[PDB]
Amino acid sequence: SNAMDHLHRKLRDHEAAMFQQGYLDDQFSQLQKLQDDTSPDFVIEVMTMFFDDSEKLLNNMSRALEQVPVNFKQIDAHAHQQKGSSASVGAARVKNVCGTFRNFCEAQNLEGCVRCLQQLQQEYSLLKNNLKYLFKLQQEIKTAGRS
Repeated sequence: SNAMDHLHRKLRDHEAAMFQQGYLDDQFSQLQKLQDDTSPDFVIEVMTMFFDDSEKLLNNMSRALEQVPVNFKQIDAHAHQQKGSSASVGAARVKNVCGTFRNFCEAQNLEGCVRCLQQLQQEYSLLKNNLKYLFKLQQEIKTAGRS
């Protein structure tokens, strides 16, 4: 069988690396679990929804930080929303960066908030690029199957 072929090995290795390095946590595993009416595209469908919401949110946060004066209460609300969205998909490193904003928002510290946003954007991009690779490999395996 092809169970041990290069695509299968790469997929298992890459996903395991994502967990070991903290990109993903068990909520992602919950999305991926075998079910009797959903397939693997379920996780892809969910993640596309998450990516679209997250990119809008991050753009809103960026713009917010450029306003004079800065509305720290809004920044904090955005960070909280992104935290829960990240938790819904098992994006562990992204979620944990989101939790760093509150402290700076309550202090009205803008340079802290900027640092937090830079980390958030970095972490989001790392997650998205690594997940896109996961999904590329899954798709290639599906193609090999057919059928």
